[PDB]
Amino acid sequence: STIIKGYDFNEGINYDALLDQYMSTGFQASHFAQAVQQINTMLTIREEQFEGDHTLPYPEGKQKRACTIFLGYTSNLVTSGVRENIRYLVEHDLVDCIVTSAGGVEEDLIKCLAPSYLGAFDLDGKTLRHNGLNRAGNIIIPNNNYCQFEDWLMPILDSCELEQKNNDFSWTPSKLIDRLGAEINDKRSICYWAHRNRIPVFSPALTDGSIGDMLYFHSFRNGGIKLDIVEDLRHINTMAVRSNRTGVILLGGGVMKHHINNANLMRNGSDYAVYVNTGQEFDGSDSGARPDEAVSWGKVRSDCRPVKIYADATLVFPLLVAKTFARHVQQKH
Amino acid sequence: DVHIAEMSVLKKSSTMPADSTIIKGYDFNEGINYDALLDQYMSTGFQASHFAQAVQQINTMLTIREEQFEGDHTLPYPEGKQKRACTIFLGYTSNLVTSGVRENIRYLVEHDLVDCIVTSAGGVEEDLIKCLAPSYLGAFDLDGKTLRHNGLNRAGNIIIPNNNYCQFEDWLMPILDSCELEQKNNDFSWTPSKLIDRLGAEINDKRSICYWAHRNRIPVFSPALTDGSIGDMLYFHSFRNGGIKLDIVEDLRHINTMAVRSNRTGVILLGGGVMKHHINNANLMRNGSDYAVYVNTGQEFDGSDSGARPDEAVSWGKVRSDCRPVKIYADATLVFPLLVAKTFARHVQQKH
Amino acid sequence: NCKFDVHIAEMSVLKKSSTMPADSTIIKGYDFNEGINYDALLDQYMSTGFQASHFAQAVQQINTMLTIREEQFEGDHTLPYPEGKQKRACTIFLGYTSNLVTSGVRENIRYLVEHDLVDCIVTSAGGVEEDLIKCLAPSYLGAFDLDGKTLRHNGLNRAGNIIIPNNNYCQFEDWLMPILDSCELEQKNNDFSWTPSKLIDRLGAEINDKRSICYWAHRNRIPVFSPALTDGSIGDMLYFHGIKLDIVEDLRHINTMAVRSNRTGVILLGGGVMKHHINNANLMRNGSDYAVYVNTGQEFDGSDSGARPDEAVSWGKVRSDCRPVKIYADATLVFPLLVAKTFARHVQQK
Amino acid sequence: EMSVLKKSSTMPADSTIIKGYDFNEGINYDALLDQYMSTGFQASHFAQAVQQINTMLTIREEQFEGDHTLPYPEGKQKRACTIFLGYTSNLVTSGVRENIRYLVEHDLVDCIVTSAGGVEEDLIKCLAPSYLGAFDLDGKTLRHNGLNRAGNIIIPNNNYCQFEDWLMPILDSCELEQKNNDFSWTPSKLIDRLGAEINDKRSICYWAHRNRIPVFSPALTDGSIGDMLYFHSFRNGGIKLDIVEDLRHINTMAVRSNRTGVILLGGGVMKHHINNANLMRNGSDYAVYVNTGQEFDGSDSGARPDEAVSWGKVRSDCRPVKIYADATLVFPLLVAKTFARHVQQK
Ligand SMILES: NC(=O)c1ccc[n+]([C@@H]2O[C@H](COP(=O)([O-])OP(=O)(O)OC[C@H]3O[C@@H](n4cnc5c(N)ncnc54)[C@H](O)[C@@H]3O)[C@@H](O)[C@H]2O)c1
Ligand SMILES: NC(=O)c1ccc[n+]([C@@H]2O[C@H](COP(=O)([O-])OP(=O)(O)OC[C@H]3O[C@@H](n4cnc5c(N)ncnc54)[C@H](O)[C@@H]3O)[C@@H](O)[C@H]2O)c1
Ligand SMILES: NC(=O)c1ccc[n+]([C@@H]2O[C@H](COP(=O)([O-])OP(=O)(O)OC[C@H]3O[C@@H](n4cnc5c(N)ncnc54)[C@H](O)[C@@H]3O)[C@@H](O)[C@H]2O)c1
Ligand SMILES: [Cl-]
Repeated sequence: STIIKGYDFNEGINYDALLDQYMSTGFQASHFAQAVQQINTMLTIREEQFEGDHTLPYPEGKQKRACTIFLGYTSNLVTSGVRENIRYLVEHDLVDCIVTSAGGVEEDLIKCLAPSYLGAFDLDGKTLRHNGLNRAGNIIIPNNNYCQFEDWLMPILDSCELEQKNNDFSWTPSKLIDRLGAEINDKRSICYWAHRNRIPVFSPALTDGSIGDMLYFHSFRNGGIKLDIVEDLRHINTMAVRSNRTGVILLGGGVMKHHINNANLMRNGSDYAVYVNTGQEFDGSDSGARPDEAVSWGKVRSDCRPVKIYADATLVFPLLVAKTFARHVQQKH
Repeated sequence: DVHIAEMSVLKKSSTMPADSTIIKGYDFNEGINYDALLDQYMSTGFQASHFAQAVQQINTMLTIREEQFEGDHTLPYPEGKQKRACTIFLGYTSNLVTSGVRENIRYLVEHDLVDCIVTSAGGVEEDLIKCLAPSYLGAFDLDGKTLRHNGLNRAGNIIIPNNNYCQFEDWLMPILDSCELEQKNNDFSWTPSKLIDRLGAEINDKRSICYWAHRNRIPVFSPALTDGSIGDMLYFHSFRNGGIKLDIVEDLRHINTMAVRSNRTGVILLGGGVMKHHINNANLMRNGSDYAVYVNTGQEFDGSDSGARPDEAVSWGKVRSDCRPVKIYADATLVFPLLVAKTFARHVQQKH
Repeated sequence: NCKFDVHIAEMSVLKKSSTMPADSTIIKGYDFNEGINYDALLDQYMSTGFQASHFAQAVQQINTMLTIREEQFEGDHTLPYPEGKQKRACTIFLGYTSNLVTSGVRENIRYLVEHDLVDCIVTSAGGVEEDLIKCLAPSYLGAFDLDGKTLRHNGLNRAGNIIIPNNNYCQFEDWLMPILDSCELEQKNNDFSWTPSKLIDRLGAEINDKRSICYWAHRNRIPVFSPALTDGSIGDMLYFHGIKLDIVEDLRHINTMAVRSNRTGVILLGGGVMKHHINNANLMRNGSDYAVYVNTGQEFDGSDSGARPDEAVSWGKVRSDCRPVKIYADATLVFPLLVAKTFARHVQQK
Repeated sequence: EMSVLKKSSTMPADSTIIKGYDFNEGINYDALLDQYMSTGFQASHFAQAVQQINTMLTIREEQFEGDHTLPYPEGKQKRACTIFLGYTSNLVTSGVRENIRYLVEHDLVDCIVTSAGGVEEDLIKCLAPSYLGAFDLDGKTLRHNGLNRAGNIIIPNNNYCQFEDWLMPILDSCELEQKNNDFSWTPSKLIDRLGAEINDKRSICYWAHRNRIPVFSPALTDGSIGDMLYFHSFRNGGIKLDIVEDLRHINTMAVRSNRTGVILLGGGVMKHHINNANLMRNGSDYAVYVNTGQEFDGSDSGARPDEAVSWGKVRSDCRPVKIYADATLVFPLLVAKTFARHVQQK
C-alpha cells in the first residue's frame, strides 16, 4: 500500500520528481500519475514486434503497430493552446487514429490563416456580435478568420465536386479531412501531419460547423458534394477489429468519446484507456460516464485498468505529454 | 479599528427599481397547489427562477406558433410541410430517450407541438428498441465486469439488456436490405432524416417518438447517425451486398433552409453536444433564434460548447440580441416533465 | 479479409444477456395523455431514471421518517436540551446552507419548523441572519452576471441572482445591538454562558415574527446549532459590540440529542459545516437510520461536501441498514416539491 | 452569407495570440507553465494566478509605513502585505499537506484558516500514515475492517485511537490552566498549543506555532477534536472555546494590514471567514481562488470572485483569479512557480 506524502520543496524544484509523487498525493493527482503509467505502457507496447499482418487497409499503406492508439479530443481543445500538444503527438507519429468534431478540424486549419486571441468568459454577447467577435470560453475568434477560411475553402470544394462528377469518387469526412490537411501544407497543422503520417481523422458530424456553412453555400453553385459516413464507419471499426492491441486517450466527451469506444466494442474492448474530462455521472450522460460504464458494454476490457482524470484538459494534457509522449521522443534520440 | 471597519460594512445602498421582484417562496399553509407553487418559482431565486422564466419563454413560442403570419405558409422539407408563425426546434441527447423523458418527448411530437427534431444515434435507436423490449432501473455503482459477463449494458442507473440489441438487429436488417435495393434501383440518396422517417414508418408503434415524427412530417436530423447500435447494424449490413450511403450534406441543406425560411424560431435544447450546436448553427443562417431555453448540466469553465451560457451563442449570432434566453442548470429528468406540465400539456388541454 | 472482420465483430456486439429479476422496474415516464396529475407525475419519477428516480426514493425515505416519528416507543420521552423538549420515535435533523435562506426556500423551511415536523436544525451564520433580516426588509431577484464594482458602488450585495441591499444590514445592526447589550449584561450579572444555540433561541424570541424560521424554532423548542456563528453579519455586529460564545457546550447538546434518540433521520440541503456537524453527531450513536442529501457537490475532489452517502457509511455516520438517498440538484428546484409530497401531505393527513 | 460572413473589428495591438508550448523545443517545465497564459481556459487562469501570488510575495518583502508589529500573536511582525491562506480538510488528507507545510515552515504566509479536519489530519499524520485507496470501495466492507474513506484515501481507525491517546492528556492540562489561571481558550489558542505539543517538523500546525502564524477555526468542534472534547468534558466539565475573541483577532489583523492577499483552496467557512475579515478593510488587494465550486446553485462556495467584489470583500482595483480545478493537481505546481521560486531567489 502507498503512503500519502506530497513533494517536499525543501528538496528543491524538480518537476519530474514532483509529478512522479502525484501518485502519493491522492484525489485527481493520483489519477494523473496512473494516467502517465497507462500512456507509457501504450507507447512501450507500440514499439514491440508482434505476429500477423503489419498493414492496415485504411488509409492505403498505413503500417500497423503492436498497439493502435486512438486519440480523441473536443473542438474547444483545438481552439485552446492544446492544439500545439496534439500536433506534436501526430507530427511524431505517436498515435494511429484521430476522432474529433468539425470544430476540431476547422480551427486547426483556420489558425494557419489567422490567430485566435485571449479574451474573458464574462464579455457581453450583443457587444461582441456587433464587432463580429465570436467567443469560445475566454478565447476570441474574430469573424474575419472565417471569411478568410471561406476564401481558402471554396476553390478546394470546387475541385472535390469536379472529382465526384468526373471520377465517380465518394467523399467521406476522413477523405475530405485528409485532403484539407494536404492543401493547408503547414507544419503547425494537426490535419497536415495526420495526412503526412497516414493518421486518419474521423468526424461523423463534419457538417456541424464552418465547414458545414461553406458546404451549404457551395451547394448552390452546382448542387454540391456528398459526404458518406457509412464508409467511414467501416474504416474505423475495421481498424479496431484488425488491431493487435488498442489504447484510447479521450480528451473531452461527446461523439468523439462514444465513437472511439464503439469501434473498440468490435474487438470486445480496448486494452488501455485514459479519459481526461470534466463530465459527472449524475445526469446519466455518456459524456460524464465512468470508464467502468464502458466495461459493462464491452467497449473497454475487463483486464484493463482504466484511468479518468477529472480536470480541464488545458491544465493537465500538456503535463501528460511532458511525462509520456515527449519523454518517449527524447529517449529515442 | 472599529471606526474603519464600520465605514466598509455600513455602506448606504441605492433604492431598488419599483418593479423589482421580492424573494418569497410558496407558503404550504395555503394548501398543496402545484400550479401556484411552480408560478412562485419566479420569486424563489437561483434555478427555480430560471424554471419560471423557461415556462414563460416556451408558452410565448407555443402562443406565437398558433398565430397568423405573412408570406409563404409551406416549407420545402419534408414535402408539403406547413409553416407556422414560429418554428420550434427540439433537441435532446441519447440519455433522455434512455430515461422516461422519452414519454414526454413522444407527447410533444404526437401532438404536433414542435416542427424539427435533432438528436444523436442513441436518441433514435433507444426509442425504436423500447418498442421491442424494455430498459430497467439499476444503479450507477454496478460493477462493469459482472454486468458485461451477463450482457447487461449500463447507461447511468438504467440497464439495457444486450438481447434488446439482438432483437434490434433482427428487426433492422430486412429494412436496410429494402433501403439498399431502393438506392441501387431508384438511384435514391439516403440521409439520416430520410432513414429515421423510414424507421418511424416501419416501427408503426404509437409509443415511438420516431413513429409520430414520421406521421406528423417532423424531420429528425442526426449527422452522426453511425455513432451507435444503428451504426453497428449498418456496419454488419455493408458486408452482405455493399451497404447504404448516408449523405450528411443534403440533411445540412434541409435544416439550414428550414431556419432561413422560418417566420420566427424557438430552440428547446435538453443536453449538449452535436444536437445543441447543430440547431444553434442552423439559426445562425437567419441571424439567430427569437426564443431559446437550455436545460443542461454543463459548466462554462472548460470552454466547451456544451457548458456554454446562452449569451455565448449571442456573440456568434446563433441567438438574437433581442432574445431573452433562459438556461436551467439541472438534470432534464427532474425539470422537463414539469416544464411539459406547465407548457405543452396546458396548451393541449386549453385547445381541447 | 472482409469475412473475418464482420464475424469477429458480430460475436462481441451480439452477445446474449442474462434474465432480469421478475421484480425489476421498467423505465416508463408519465404519459400526459392521462391529463395533468402532479402527484402521479412525481410518483412515476421512480420509473424515469437518473436523478428523477432519486427524487422518488427521497420522498419514500422522508415519508418513512415522518411515519416512524408518529409511533409509540420505549424509554425516556424527554430530551435534556432545550429544557422540556419532547422526544419522538425518530429525531429529524434538518440542515441547510445560507443561500437556501437567501432564496425563497426559507418559506418551505419555516413551514416545516412552524408545524413542528423536525426536532433539530444546523445552519451557518448566514442561514440565521438572512431569515431575521427578511423580517426587517426584503431581498430582490437580480441576475448572476451583474458587475461587482457597479453593485458595490450602489451598496447592493449579490448572492447568486438575488440582491440584498446593504441598508438591510444597517437595519439589522440597529435591531441587534440593543439585544447584544442585554445578553452581555446577563453574562456579567448572572454568570450566564452564551452558546450559538442559546443566542439564536434569543434572536428568534426577539424577532417575534411568524414569517421567521428562528421565531418558530424558539416557539417549538427546536434548537438551532451554528458552530461558526461569527462568520457573517452577526460576526460583524459581535466584533463592533464583550460576549463569549462557547461552542463546546453546544457540541455536547447536539451529540447528546443524537445519543439519546430512539431513531434519527437526516435531511441535508447543501454541504459544509452543517452536513459534517449533523453527520458527526450521528456517529456517536453509530449512524443515522434514514438519510436524504440534496446538494450539487461532486465526489472527484475528495470534499466532504461532494461525498456520496456510501462514504459516510464507512465512518459509521450513517448506518449499514440505512438506505440513504442523494439528489444531485439545486435545492430551490427540488425541495419545494419534496415538501409537497412529504411534510405538506403529512400535515394535510392530520 | 450576410449573417455568416459578417466583417469583424480589429483586435487591440497588445492582444495575446493563442499558442501552446511546442515540445519540439524540448521538455522545459518553467517555459511550458509560462505558456499556460497563451493556452486559454483554465490554463490561462493558472498563469494569471502565478502572477498574482508572485505580486503578493514581491510586495511582502518591501518596506512600508506605520506600526511594524501585529497585536495577535503578541510577537507577530507585520509585512507590507499580509497573506491569508485558506484550505479545506481534504487537502490536508492529501499530499498537498507537504506543500502547505513548506509555505508555513518558510514563513511565506501570515494567517491561516482551516476546518477541524485540516488541523486533525495534520497532527494524526505525525502518529500514523494515511494510504492511497479508491473512490469506489464499499462502505459496509470498509467499516467491517475499521478503514475510513476520504475520496480515494484510506485513514485506518487506529489512527484516531492513537490521536485520542495523544490528545486527552493535553486537554487535561488545558482544563487545569482554564480553572487555575482563569485562561479563556479560543480555537487559534488551542491549535497553537497542539502545534507546540506535536513538536514534529512534518506538521503544518508545528510550523504555524513556531513562526507565530495563527490558525483560526470557528467550527473546531466539528470533528475528531470535538469528539475528544465531548468525551473529555465528562471528567470535570471540560474546556470552553470562545469564537468571538478569535473573530476580533482575524478582523483586527486585516484592519491593521498595509496590504492583504488571499489564497483560498476550496470553499466553506474558510473562504467566507477570510473574505469577511477583509471586508472590514474594504477588501483584499490580491485574490486567488482554487476550487471546483459552480455558481448556478447560488452557493457562497461556487461564487466567482466578482461576487465578493459586490460585498466589498475583494477590492474593485484588484484583479481576482479563480482556477476551476482539484487543488491536488494545480497547487503543487503553483508552489513550484511562486513560493518555491521565491525561497530559491533570496
Ligand atoms: N465553438 C466551437 O469551437 C465550434 C466550432 C465549430 C463547430 N463546433 C461544434 O460544436 C459541437 C460540440 O462540440 P464537441 O462535441 O466537440 O464538444 P462539447 O462542447 O459537446 O464538449 C463535450 C464534453 O467534453 C467535456 N470537455 C470539453 N472540453 C473539455 C476540456 N477542456 N477539459 C475537459 N473536459 C472537457 C465536457 O464534459 C463537455 O460536456 C461539435 O459537434 C463541433 O463540431 C464547435
Ligand atoms: N449512453 C448512451 O445513452 C448512448 C448510447 C448509444 C449512443 N450514444 C452516443 O453517444 C454520443 C454522445 O452522447 P450525446 O451527445 O447524446 O450526449 P452526451 O452524453 O455527450 O451529453 C452531452 C452533454 O449534455 C448535457 N446533459 C446530458 N445529460 C443531461 C441531462 N439528463 N440533463 C441535462 N443535461 C444533460 C451535459 O452537459 C453533457 O455534457 C452520441 O453520438 C450518441 O449517439 C450514447
Ligand atoms: N453569500 C452568502 O449567501 C452568505 C452570506 C453570509 C454568510 N455566509 C457564510 O458563508 C459560509 C459558507 O456557506 P455555507 O457553509 O452555508 O454553504 P456553501 O455556500 O459553502 O455551500 C456548500 C455546498 O452546498 C451545496 N449547495 C449550496 N447551495 C445549494 C443549493 N441551493 N442546492 C444544492 N446544493 C447546494 C454545494 O455543493 C456547495 O458547494 C457560511 O459560514 C455562511 O455563514 C454566506
Ligand atoms: Cl458519388
